Amino acid sequence: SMSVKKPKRDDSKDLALCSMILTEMETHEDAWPFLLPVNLKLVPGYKKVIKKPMDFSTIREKLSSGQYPNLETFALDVRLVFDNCETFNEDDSDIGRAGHNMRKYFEKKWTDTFK
Ligand SMILES: CC(=O)N1CCN(c2ccc(O)cc2)CC1
Repeated sequence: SMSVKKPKRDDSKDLALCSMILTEMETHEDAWPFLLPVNLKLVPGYKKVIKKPMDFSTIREKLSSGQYPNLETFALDVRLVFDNCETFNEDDSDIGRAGHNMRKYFEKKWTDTFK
């Protein structure tokens, strides 16, 4: 509260560390469904069903231009990629399995880097 500060966690390297994690996810062999925005004109259902599309290239642009206020907003967008993937794809499909694999991959890098 006013004039009562909790001790300050060091956040000076967050930007660099999120960029590294993003690079590792970009180069994972199962990243291909998530590298670019889904083509809303060519994929039936997607525009109407998925209220907030997100993909790795859009995350990269936002990180490179100061559009994440902090750590957690970056993590919310990464998770959104995988939450959208589960909404639109069967668990037993290549894309569905790619999604589950990439989420598991991210969450371990996230824990090891920050927790
Ligand atoms: C990431 C994701 O959920 N998808 C769903 C469907 N997909 C697709 C693309 C082209 C096409 O002709 C038919 C399906 C794009 C990726």
